[PDB]
Amino acid sequence: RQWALEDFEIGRPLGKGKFGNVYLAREKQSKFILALKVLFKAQLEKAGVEHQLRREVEIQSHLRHPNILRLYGYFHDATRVYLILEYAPLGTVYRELQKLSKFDEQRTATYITELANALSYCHSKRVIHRDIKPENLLLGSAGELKIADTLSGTLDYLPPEMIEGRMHDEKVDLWSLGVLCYEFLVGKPPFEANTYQETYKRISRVEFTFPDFVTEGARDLISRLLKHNPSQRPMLREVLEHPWITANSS
Ligand SMILES: COCCOc1ccc(Nc2ncc(Cl)c(NC3CC3)n2)cc1
Repeated sequence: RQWALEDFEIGRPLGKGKFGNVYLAREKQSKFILALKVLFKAQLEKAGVEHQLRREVEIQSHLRHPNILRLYGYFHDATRVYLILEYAPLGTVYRELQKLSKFDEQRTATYITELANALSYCHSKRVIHRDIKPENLLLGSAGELKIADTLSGTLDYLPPEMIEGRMHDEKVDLWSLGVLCYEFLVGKPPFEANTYQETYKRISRVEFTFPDFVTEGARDLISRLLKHNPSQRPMLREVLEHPWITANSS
């Protein structure tokens, strides 16, 4: 079964995004509340992402999980493309991260625990994320996490394998998991530069430092999650189980 724009009431705008926007919405028959993404053809077919759209849509469509934002369906109108998403009633993780300095140890750890379950499961559907970052980590009405998937974007997030030219198997997500578990605890991603240029130089060689206020326990996890050669990085089992993790993961 498919859908149409008239089926929904286009309420208030949630985020003034990239390819268009995302709005609050409700299906009339069902009275079901959700988020709706209006993005134009004339937008994606004008950087080239025309195919790579309908691509990851289905990649997502068959997928279901509690720390993964569901897609409920999709469709197109006169001009544009529409994405019928889960609604995450507590906004972006970013929204929270800015409004606070950083996250307290307990909170960070639970956000990582959840991101494991969701990737550990996601690694068994033969799907990898590249750029999972907190512009798109959302919170459910119970306050817990929900992933919502030379010039490109900031790359504080992509591993050295994604920019040296090397191969990128399924242990990408461990890099990202470290980078984030850092950001959550420190305030900035650990490869912040004001030029793309150092950022590149600083990732390839793994160049970062920890403020005083970081437990040796965190530095321990982060350190062994941020390794140049993907080989030496743990399976996501070792992670969920890691000492510092399960000490304060609510
Ligand atoms: C003081 O600021 C008020 C907070 O405003 C909110 C913004 C966003 C949500 N949740 C939300 N749910 C689902 C999606 Cl798909 C989505 N998309 C995000 C925009 C990319 N955002 C809730 C509240």
